[PDB]
Amino acid sequence: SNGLMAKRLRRELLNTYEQLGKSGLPFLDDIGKVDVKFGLSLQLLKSIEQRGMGFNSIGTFKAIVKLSWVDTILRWDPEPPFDFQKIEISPDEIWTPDIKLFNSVDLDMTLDRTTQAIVFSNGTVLWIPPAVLKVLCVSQDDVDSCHFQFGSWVYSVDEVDIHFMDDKAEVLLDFYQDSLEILENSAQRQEVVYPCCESAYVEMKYLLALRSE
Amino acid sequence: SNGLMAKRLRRELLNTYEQLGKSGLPFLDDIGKVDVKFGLSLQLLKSIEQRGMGFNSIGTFKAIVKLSWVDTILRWDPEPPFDFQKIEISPDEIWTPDIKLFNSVDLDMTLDRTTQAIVFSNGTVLWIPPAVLKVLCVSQDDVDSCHFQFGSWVYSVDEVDIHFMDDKAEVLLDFYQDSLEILENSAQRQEVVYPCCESAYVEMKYLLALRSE
Amino acid sequence: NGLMAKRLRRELLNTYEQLGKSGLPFLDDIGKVDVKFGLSLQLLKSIEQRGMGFNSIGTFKAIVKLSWVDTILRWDPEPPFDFQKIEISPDEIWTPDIKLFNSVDLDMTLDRTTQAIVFSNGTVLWIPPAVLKVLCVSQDDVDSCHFQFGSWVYSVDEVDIHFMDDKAEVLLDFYQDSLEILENSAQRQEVVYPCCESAYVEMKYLLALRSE
Amino acid sequence: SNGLMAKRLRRELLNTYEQLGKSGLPFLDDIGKVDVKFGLSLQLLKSIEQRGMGFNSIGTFKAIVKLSWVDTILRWDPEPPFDFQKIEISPDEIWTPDIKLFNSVDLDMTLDRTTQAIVFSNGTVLWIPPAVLKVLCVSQDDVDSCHFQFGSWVYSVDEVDIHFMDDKAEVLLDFYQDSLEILENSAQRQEVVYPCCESAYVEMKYLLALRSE
Amino acid sequence: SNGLMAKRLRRELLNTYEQLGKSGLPFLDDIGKVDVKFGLSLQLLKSIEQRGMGFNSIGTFKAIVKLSWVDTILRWDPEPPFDFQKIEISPDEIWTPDIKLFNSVDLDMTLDRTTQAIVFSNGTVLWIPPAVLKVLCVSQDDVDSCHFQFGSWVYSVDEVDIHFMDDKAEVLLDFYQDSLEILENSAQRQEVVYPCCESAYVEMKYLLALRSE
Ligand SMILES: *[C@@H]1O[C@H](CO)[C@@H](O[C@@H]2O[C@H](CO)[C@@H](O[C@@H]3O[C@H](CO)[C@@H](O)[C@H](O[C@H]4O[C@H](CO)[C@@H](O)[C@H](O)[C@@H]4O)[C@@H]3O)[C@H](O)[C@H]2NC(C)=O)[C@H](O)[C@H]1NC(C)=O
Ligand SMILES: *[C@@H]1O[C@H](CO)[C@@H](O[C@@H]2O[C@H](CO)[C@@H](O[C@@H]3O[C@H](CO)[C@@H](O)[C@H](O[C@H]4O[C@H](CO)[C@@H](O)[C@H](O)[C@@H]4O)[C@@H]3O)[C@H](O)[C@H]2NC(C)=O)[C@H](O)[C@H]1NC(C)=O
Ligand SMILES: *[C@@H]1O[C@H](CO)[C@@H](O[C@@H]2O[C@H](CO)[C@@H](O[C@@H]3O[C@H](CO)[C@@H](O)[C@H](O[C@H]4O[C@H](CO)[C@@H](O)[C@H](O)[C@@H]4O)[C@@H]3O)[C@H](O)[C@H]2NC(C)=O)[C@H](O)[C@H]1NC(C)=O
Ligand SMILES: *[C@@H]1O[C@H](CO)[C@@H](O[C@@H]2O[C@H](CO)[C@@H](O[C@@H]3O[C@H](CO)[C@@H](O)[C@H](O[C@H]4O[C@H](CO)[C@@H](O)[C@H](O)[C@@H]4O)[C@@H]3O)[C@H](O)[C@H]2NC(C)=O)[C@H](O)[C@H]1NC(C)=O
Ligand SMILES: *[C@@H]1O[C@H](CO)[C@@H](O[C@@H]2O[C@H](CO)[C@@H](O)[C@H](O)[C@H]2NC(C)=O)[C@H](O)[C@H]1NC(C)=O
Ligand SMILES: CN1[C@@H](CC(=O)c2ccccc2)CCC[C@H]1C[C@H](O)c1ccccc1
Ligand SMILES: CN1[C@@H](CC(=O)c2ccccc2)CCC[C@H]1C[C@H](O)c1ccccc1
Ligand SMILES: CN1[C@@H](CC(=O)c2ccccc2)CCC[C@H]1C[C@H](O)c1ccccc1
Ligand SMILES: CN1[C@@H](CC(=O)c2ccccc2)CCC[C@H]1C[C@H](O)c1ccccc1
Ligand SMILES: CN1[C@@H](CC(=O)c2ccccc2)CCC[C@H]1C[C@H](O)c1ccccc1
Repeated sequence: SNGLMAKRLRRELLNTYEQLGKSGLPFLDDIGKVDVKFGLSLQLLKSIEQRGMGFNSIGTFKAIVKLSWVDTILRWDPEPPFDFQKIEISPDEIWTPDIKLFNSVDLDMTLDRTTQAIVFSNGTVLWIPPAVLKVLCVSQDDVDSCHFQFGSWVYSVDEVDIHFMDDKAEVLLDFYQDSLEILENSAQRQEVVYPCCESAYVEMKYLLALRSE
Repeated sequence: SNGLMAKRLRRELLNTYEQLGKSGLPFLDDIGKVDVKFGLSLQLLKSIEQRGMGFNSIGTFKAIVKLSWVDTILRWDPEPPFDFQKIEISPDEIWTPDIKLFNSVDLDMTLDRTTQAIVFSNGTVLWIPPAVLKVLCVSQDDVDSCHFQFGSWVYSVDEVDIHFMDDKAEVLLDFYQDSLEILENSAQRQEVVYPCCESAYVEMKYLLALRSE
Repeated sequence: NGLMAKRLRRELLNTYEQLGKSGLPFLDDIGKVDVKFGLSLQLLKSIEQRGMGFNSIGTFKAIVKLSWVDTILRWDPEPPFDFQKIEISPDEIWTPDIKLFNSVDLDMTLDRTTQAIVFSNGTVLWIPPAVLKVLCVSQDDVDSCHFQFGSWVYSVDEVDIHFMDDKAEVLLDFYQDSLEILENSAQRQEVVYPCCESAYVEMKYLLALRSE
Repeated sequence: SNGLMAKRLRRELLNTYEQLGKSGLPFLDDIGKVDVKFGLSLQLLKSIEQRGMGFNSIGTFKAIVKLSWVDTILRWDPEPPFDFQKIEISPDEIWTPDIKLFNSVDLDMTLDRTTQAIVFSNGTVLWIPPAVLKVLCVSQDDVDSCHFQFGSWVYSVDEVDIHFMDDKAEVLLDFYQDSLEILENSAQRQEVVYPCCESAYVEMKYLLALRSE
Repeated sequence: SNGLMAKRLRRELLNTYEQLGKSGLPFLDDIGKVDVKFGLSLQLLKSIEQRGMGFNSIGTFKAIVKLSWVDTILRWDPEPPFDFQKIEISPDEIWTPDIKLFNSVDLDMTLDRTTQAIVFSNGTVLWIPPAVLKVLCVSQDDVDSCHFQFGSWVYSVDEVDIHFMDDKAEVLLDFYQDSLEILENSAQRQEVVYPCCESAYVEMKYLLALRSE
């Protein structure tokens, strides 16, 4: 259709978020559970720097994080004059899951939020930003072992669920471009109880071990 | 019970802040005293780096800070159509305590202010952001000793009070993930008078000592 | 007239202010944008060995050249709007989401304060300074580095990319360094990614430098 | 007398700044001379790093800067319902002196501009932000000697004057927490003519010498 | 004569820029040529670091850049009640020359854009921001040789012209505070043709050589 109508479609969809704010689960009727599909694709190691004279180190990684979830506020009927299958939207203009790298040595991993998300007419959002992750590794016997723990900061399992995208319970290596040998690569979804709260939080925990250089 | 109603509730609660601004103690009626509950949870040590050739060092820590206080502006009756016991709100849309790390070697500790706070119907706010803390430690005889001093920057004890969350006067280790041995761990609340002002300011002072690597 | 120029800009940008900058730059039928892309190397900031292995982080200063057609920004160049071109800030218009895929950081950085020039026919030419950081191979006194550029979310049906002036190599028009260039080639390829059926256009540059 | 009236007071005072902007000397009526009271309190040294192999070094300091001046735009009569002796305001919502660290090795010192200023009913503003200062020091014979030159960037002495807070011509040690021996500590106010301008500029020049570690 | 009237004048001057935007040469009638006077004042060297094991180095400098030009939009008759001969204005609220350091090893030199410009009633603007400049130098034979190339990014000589301030074709030493011996100091204004464009661009090229430490 018209490129005009595509922009108008975006503005109409975003009007709700502009008027009501981006905070809160993406439901206007019965509040349901958001199931977020999550993938972590490793590209390369930036650095691994021993901490002091001990066996630990700070591992800084370049990755691409993949996230998808359904936002019912962003649905539209794909017929004229809005006969579009999808539209691109800035992630800072919509609700996004507050999934953080809990064990970051910094505040959190950093995502490139200038990267656009794509929303399909059925409300499915797919957002695949580049990411920098910094964690505390153990460096022993020429092996560097690092873990990554992801979960929603404030939403428990009855509010935000998380599952591995495409059921792939592993660091994805589709974009891997480094020379380092991968020695261990596994991941687990677990529901973990925190002191704050009655309901468990979903943790996606990845274990990655690389041969030291 | 509707998601729409939760979003409208938030907008109604935040209208006061939007109209009149976030600045000023969080009271509709006679300005009283905010009682902040404060907790510090150590996750890990990013780095400890000797300053020059002396016995001092810059210690950089990853922690989670727990903050709770009452905002009487954010109160509502949990009855239909606003039958919600709590809601999530961005901390940058409401008043938050100006609690700073006084002895930071930088301007202040940094908190992840993208982290959402939860507000309960009685106005209780609970906000638990990740934090990075950089302080000057003493590194002597296989021990690294660091202190952390927290307090409201501008509000005296008659305006903002602070007490240890759950009355635990210590660094909390519920999220501790590092391999360092903790040799000392204590904290104390004191009211301190400074040259600027007649009224005292509340200081939460934590002392932490770790076995060196 | 100066006033007419500012008003022309405001008229042209009114669409973007009202509808937003997102979405392919078409007002009528949505076609394909064809971005012309150029990379001009100015200098190496640093190349730092990673650990004790044969890789290094290479940090480069370059100038990126981008041109495309935005049909929303067209005007008839007749009085009082008798202007062949105007200057516009890149953050006021759509710009292609071309990223350095293999950056060791989130992305390359471009100086987005640099103004773009838009001609009356809607052609935008924007030539920002850039800093690029990639993982190189440093072995046998040769530092080998690659750069992969492409639209992040738009496939070849939406955003295509071709070398500016058909020159499939790092441009040396602004080269101001002492390092000897041992290899300098580039390729346009359409690559299929896991996410999507339609291929994505990758501009891949190979650069090798004599080590210092 | 209530929290709502305090915010309405703030909104009324700030209306002038919102409608007309923060630029310009802070006078409601005739433009007079601002007299800034200035204090510098050294907390600690973050680092001192030799430059090359010479006698100079980059000294990076954590300090607290104290600033007071009068803003006649922000005056009110403390009579009910605006019976407040003071209110807190963000420094980015009002005029603040453009006092910069002239000899910074970076663009300028950095101040924590999230810290609130306090404005009293007579228009006196007191703002005491933490600060990070980085200057070029001389490091010779076991002594590190550093200087700090502060002054308004664009306002001459007939527009913005500066004097030492409490008339103390020295680096204040009220907040000093470091283990370094202070060997020299002095300050002097002088009026200095720069080539740009007929009228002189007020320079607050502090000299600090510390024993090397 | 009064503080509120000075703000009203600024608001009226800036109205054009707020309504029409800051982009485009500062003319409302016939579009002419802007003549920028440019001065570079070296204060000190932050660092000079050898690149690898070769003969080049990264030189990081603190300077003050002096810029003057005429903005015919910001003119006014200095008569009551706008009897002000100059006003201070934020450089982010008016057109400024897009003069960049072409050979910066970073994206560009950085200027402190919080620093106010002063506009005189005849439209002459004078803006003198602190600056940090990072360039690639040659370090050989105990001499560090560095060059600085400045010019407007998008405007050719027909649109923006540049000349040395006070006719001095050299790095100005009016603010020089460093101990380094300056062995070479010269500068040249040249019209350089670029591949993009028919009209030439004005380059101000400075040559500076220092004795190594
Ligand atoms: C406003 O609403 C909020 C949320 O509903 C509410 O906060 C909650 O209060 C309960 C009960 O006071 C807290 O439960 C406590 O948790 C801690 C740690 O788990 C315990 O130490 C407490 O133990 C009790 O027994 C102690 C000794 O006998 C007593 O000294 C103490 O007072 C306790 O009764 C207790 O289990 C809970 O932590 C919060 N929950 C949250 C999420 O905030 C608050 O009470 C309401 N405020 C008002 C003013 O009504
Ligand atoms: C929108 O309008 C703009 C402005 O008019 C327009 O930009 C112009 O494009 C033309 C044509 O591409 C440019 O003219 C050419 O520049 C190239 C430089 O590489 C020359 O090679 C061309 O010379 C010819 O002869 C060459 C061999 O000797 C041939 O290889 C070539 O095919 C040419 O026939 C020719 O001079 C012109 O420089 C710009 N103008 C400006 C001001 O930048 C743009 O093309 C329009 N956009 C679209 C999509 O049409
Ligand atoms: C505008 O309002 C401000 C804020 O109220 C006001 O500044 C304050 O002035 C008071 C009174 O001068 C100051 O309070 C004094 O501080 C000194 C030093 O600490 C004390 O010595 C004083 O105590 C007494 O003893 C003195 C000597 O014996 C007596 O001379 C005096 O009368 C006292 O009995 C006293 O507490 C206060 O420090 C400042 N506060 C600030 C933040 O500036 C200012 O004066 C007002 N300006 C105008 C023009 O009215
Ligand atoms: C637009 O207005 C601005 C601001 O007023 C104006 O710039 C200023 O011009 C004045 C006066 O022309 C300059 O002041 C002079 O500077 C020089 C060198 O420092 C001195 O020689 C001058 O001293 C006097 O004595 C001279 C004989 O020795 C006389 O010939 C001379 O007239 C003087 O009486 C005098 O101090 C000043 O440098 C600038 N200031 C700035 C910030 O630019 C500008 O000229 C006006 N533009 C136009 C086109 O009218
Ligand atoms: C929402 O719509 C999208 C687009 O149709 C659905 O995703 C595509 O589904 C097809 C058929 O299974 C797959 O081959 C594609 O891989 C999907 N496209 C993309 C871009 O991923 C999506 O499944 C729908 N969501 C729901 C919840 O039904
Ligand atoms: C549990 N959550 C926070 C919860 C909160 O802020 C909160 C909860 C309830 C009310 C107010 C605030 C507290 C701090 C820890 C954090 C953990 C993260 O979920 C998480 C869970 C599982 C894997 C990775 C990350
Ligand atoms: C006391 N406070 C500031 C007070 C102020 O800005 C202020 C006060 C009154 C008026 C105007 C400004 C001045 C600088 C020190 C700071 C200290 C912090 O409170 C604090 C106290 C205890 C532990 C941690 C932090
Ligand atoms: C393929 N693209 C993203 C596509 C996407 O986000 C997306 C697509 C469809 C829906 C939602 C999101 C996924 C992550 C990889 C990225 C790669 C980049 O294009 C690219 C291609 C070629 C050279 C350089 C860069
Ligand atoms: C003098 N001032 C600037 C003045 C200006 O921008 C200016 C003035 C008038 C018109 C246009 C610009 C020029 C550059 C130096 C700077 C110095 C600072 O004041 C200062 C003075 C004393 C101690 C510390 C700092
Ligand atoms: C020439 N200029 C840019 C011109 C442009 O963006 C442009 C021009 C015309 C249309 C669209 C974009 C291209 C990249 C190089 C740059 C150089 C700078 O002028 C300059 C010249 C002399 C000294 C310092 C700086």
